Amino acid sequence: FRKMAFPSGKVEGCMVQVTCGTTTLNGLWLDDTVYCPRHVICTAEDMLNPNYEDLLIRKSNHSFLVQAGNVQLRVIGHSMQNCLLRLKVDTSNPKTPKYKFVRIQPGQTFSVLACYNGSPSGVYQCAMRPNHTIKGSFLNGSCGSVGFNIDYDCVSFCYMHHMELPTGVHAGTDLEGKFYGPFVDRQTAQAAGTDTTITLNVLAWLYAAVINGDRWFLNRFTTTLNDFNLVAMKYNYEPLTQDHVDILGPLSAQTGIAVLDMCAALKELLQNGMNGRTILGSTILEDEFTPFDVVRQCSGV
Amino acid sequence: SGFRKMAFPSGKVEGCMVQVTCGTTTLNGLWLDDTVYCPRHVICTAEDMLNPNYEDLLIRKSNHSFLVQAGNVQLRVIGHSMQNCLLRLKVDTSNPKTPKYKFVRIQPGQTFSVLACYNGSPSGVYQCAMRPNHTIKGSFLNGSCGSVGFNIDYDCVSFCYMHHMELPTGVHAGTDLEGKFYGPFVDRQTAQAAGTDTTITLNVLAWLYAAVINGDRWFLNRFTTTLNDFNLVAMKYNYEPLTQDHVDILGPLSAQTGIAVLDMCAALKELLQNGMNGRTILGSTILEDEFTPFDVVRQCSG
Repeated sequence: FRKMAFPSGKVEGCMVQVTCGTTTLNGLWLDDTVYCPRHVICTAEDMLNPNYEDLLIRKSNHSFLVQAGNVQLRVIGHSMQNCLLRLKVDTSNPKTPKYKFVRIQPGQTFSVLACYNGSPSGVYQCAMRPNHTIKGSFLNGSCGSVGFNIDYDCVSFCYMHHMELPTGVHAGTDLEGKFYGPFVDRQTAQAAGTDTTITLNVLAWLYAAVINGDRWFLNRFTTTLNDFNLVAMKYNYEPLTQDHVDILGPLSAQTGIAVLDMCAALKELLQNGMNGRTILGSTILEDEFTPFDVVRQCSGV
Repeated sequence: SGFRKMAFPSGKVEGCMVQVTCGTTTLNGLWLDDTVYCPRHVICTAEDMLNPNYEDLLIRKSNHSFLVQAGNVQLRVIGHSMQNCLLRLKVDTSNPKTPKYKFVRIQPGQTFSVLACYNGSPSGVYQCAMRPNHTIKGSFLNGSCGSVGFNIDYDCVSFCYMHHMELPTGVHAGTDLEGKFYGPFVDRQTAQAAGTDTTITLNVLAWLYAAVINGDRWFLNRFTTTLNDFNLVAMKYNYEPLTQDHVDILGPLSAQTGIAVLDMCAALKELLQNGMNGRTILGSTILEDEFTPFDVVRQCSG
């Protein structure tokens, strides 16, 4: 059961390279606006304690060079929106797909189109961690790469990369320039807090297993929500809330397995392990597939 | 930082996918310039698939027998022909989204990206490796007949695989873009034994190098080994024999890291003999074999 990324073409046609002085990163070109991390105007030293409004004042439209493939896009306006720099260009992107900007919740997944200087390099699937960071792969020059989900013909952009954290983990913002987590675009001592396993997703994944005929772990018992959390939280799992139970409703109905009964199976797996067995071919409980990813991938259409 | 299984951006291939229908059978086709490529078994009903004679089946069709659609728009077929296990359909219009491309046949162990499609529409992309036994793992190849596998070098798409069959016993089988099957499989719905599979040693060693350039290093040790002695151990764990050619391939990664290939083989030998003791590497609890040395150099350098 592979984790798949969404087809990246629609986002590929929106990536450009933005350069301010000696700094270069990626930008997202939708209609006549290019969005990129505001720190593109910062040098490393400015990162110590930047006065963005002040730094942006000393910049003019000509301060930004925007390249779309072999084409230089003329910048005719700039401004800041939270942690994002917005650059108006004289040409509306002919490849602009139907889109939306959305702020994702911890635990939810999305695809990331890793780019290097405006040029798409690879695509992978990942999840927003409960601690608000993402475990990804961003080499030199990937800042500005974006995360997204596609629904039908609509691209829902939900993430833009800004920083690498001491852990080698990453931090960034939604497309309104608002950081996920307490993080900030400047050099501070900030670090990711302890993370937990995304219980909602592990349960989703166990439903996926059952849907695919791998069900040796099911049992004849059930559990109270509170009794489940009492055990699971001991194994560093996120507490399961009533809202999470409701979110698993469709999967519960499709399989005829009440959520608390699936919780009893999970409790047993955590307390007794798998005993050499595997689930969906895995020897480990997967936590980066959401209930929606399962429905999407098992109900295809 | 971080290390993820990464697929190539799929847009260049998305712009080439179409739907091909014959009678009541529909699957995906690849449209480049004025030609559409698809599995020849598009001409077969499920019953034909029990023991088809493609010659016989094909001579019974005409250009009008094929309905190809790009989205909801029909592309008129003006010619057809069979090339090994592929059906080639000439259409009256050219695909302006055709990228610079090449058709290549890869060797077992190599990786590529597959754009899973259904009825000619892009569904998802994933990275995989051609197993030593020529099958490919991925419950996701189900119903995606005609979906293709590829790698991208700069602006050039190197197509290397077309999905054809679901192998009763799991895994899927397919062909290169010349219509030649990978493996001892055939274009027919019969039980076909998939040879024994092995772990791709060359790739595991590349992945351990990845862990080292990424700061993992607990698995290293002070020993070394001869290639010969390494194989005597690895081959007991169902690992592919390692050759000097494979060791030479690891040279660059060895140069980076400053860890000799055979010393890394010595680390692996220990890993196979004493398991990982609950510890992890690059976040995984098992030795990963679907990243080639090239993949590693690509994701770890630039």
